[PDB]
Amino acid sequence: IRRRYEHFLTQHVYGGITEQTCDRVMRQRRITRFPTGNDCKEVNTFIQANGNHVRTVCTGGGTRQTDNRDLYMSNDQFTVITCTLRSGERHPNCRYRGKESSRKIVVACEGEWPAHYERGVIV
Ligand SMILES: [Cl-]
Ligand SMILES: [Cl-]
Repeated sequence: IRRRYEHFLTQHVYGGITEQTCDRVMRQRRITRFPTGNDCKEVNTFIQANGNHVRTVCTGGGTRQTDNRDLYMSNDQFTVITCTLRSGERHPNCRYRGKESSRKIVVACEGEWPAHYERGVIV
């Protein structure tokens, strides 16, 4: 729960993300394909915002789907950067291309806490 929130922050929340800096952050945060081991995650999206800001999607700043009652779509647009694996199979060799877009974000909320990045939608 608190560990699920912290996992979500690690995987999906980085205010300093750019299209050209996927590789450093994916490596440093050790973001992987599976819950254990060393494998490069194929696709990973960072929301370009702070954690407390992203949390608000679960406490009034989002719309239940629903669809799936655990999923909330943000009312505001967020900038996201999607990092897609270009080469490498294991850290420290994971190389990504990054792509910025502006989207409403859809997060799974476990009560007041974001737990999963479901997707980002446009308009
Ligand atoms: Cl993702
Ligand atoms: Cl490798």
